[PDB]
Amino acid sequence: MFDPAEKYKMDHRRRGIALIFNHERFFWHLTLPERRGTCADRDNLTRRFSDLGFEVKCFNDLKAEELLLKIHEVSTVSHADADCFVCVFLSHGEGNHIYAYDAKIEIQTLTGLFKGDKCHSLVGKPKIFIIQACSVYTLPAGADFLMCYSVATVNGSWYIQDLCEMLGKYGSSLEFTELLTLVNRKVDQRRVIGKKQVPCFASMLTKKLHFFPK
Amino acid sequence: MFDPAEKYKMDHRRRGIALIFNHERFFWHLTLPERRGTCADRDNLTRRFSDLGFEVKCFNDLKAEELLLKIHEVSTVSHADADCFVCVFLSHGEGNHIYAYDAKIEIQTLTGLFKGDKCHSLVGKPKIFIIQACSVYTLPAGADFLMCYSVAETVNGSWYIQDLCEMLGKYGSSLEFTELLTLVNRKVDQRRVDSAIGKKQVPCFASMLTKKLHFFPKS
Repeated sequence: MFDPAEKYKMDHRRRGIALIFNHERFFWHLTLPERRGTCADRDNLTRRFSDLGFEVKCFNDLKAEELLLKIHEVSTVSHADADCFVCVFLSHGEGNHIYAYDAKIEIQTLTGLFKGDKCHSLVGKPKIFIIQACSVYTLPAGADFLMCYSVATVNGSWYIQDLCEMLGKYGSSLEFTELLTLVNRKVDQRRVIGKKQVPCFASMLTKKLHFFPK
Repeated sequence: MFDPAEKYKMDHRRRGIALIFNHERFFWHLTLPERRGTCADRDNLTRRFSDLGFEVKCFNDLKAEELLLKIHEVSTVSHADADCFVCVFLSHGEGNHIYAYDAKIEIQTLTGLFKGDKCHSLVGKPKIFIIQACSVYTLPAGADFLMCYSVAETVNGSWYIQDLCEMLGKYGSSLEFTELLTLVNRKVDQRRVDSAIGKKQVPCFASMLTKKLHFFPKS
């Protein structure tokens, strides 16, 4: 017995936490340019994920310690009565690293916290990570992981604007990878096509993912 | 005007070439173990992609030169009357490298040949690469690229290919391709009974696709 149309069980009490790390300015000695319009991206995502029923928790220009303290805190909270988990990073990113205010951090250090072993209450539930960071990327940490990459302007970046537009229009009906595929096309249209690098998503998901209204 | 249900145009004369590089034995001084049952995987994929209408071209234990000559040859052929392109690598793989018989080759060197600039007759058409090679992977080369990874952790073949081919045989001619690939992720996840599932690394796919992809029978 095997069902091709089988969806994730999305009928828990809460949808889950939408965690957002927004980085605009950086420690001087890192020599990293200010990221104009990330607050626009952050507000845009908050809006969209809230209408999808997420509990959006925002954090601005956190230092490496404070960031690590918060994700671990979130990973050790009970998600038993939650559908899924969403984490977003809006910063600079070199290779397999994301940048905090003062230093860089390996992505798999962050995503590894939500693996089946460490985060039991999220086993079998979608774990979505969105990485908006300027050809390398780190492979999803395990089953039911979904990595979304921007693969990189005062109103925000193309990826987030186009993601949020689709999230706002189709988020509560379409299958999530369908919607993400649509973003790939929207960003491809900006080139005024289908010749250069667009946004990307790596899926270790095992079922269909929908965000039908609760 | 924007269509969420829009599919790739899959009504060209031919489906396209399914290119398979099967590596079983390796040059001695590479110190790489023989890959038992890759010929089983190779035969399995040939079977499946043929029923899907692909022109399957197989190459066994090719050396770095011969491999590079063939992919370039395939990339410079006209795909104007083709739906899409499929390339499969069955070998050992360290980081962003795949192994030929004698040496390793960067994946993006291979996939870069089918980018919009170099391969004009495949612009806007799906370019599917399947990598069966023992957490790093190289990002898809551009729009309409789809990378499929085994993420390996057995004489009839490997779990990934068996499970992929089973799904290809059962749902290949009807389901959307990423749907089907998602199903493979679940099938490989079930294998862990030696028990709790959905805890460890499963197979993966990175999609730069821009439309829905179906392999409906050509009539």
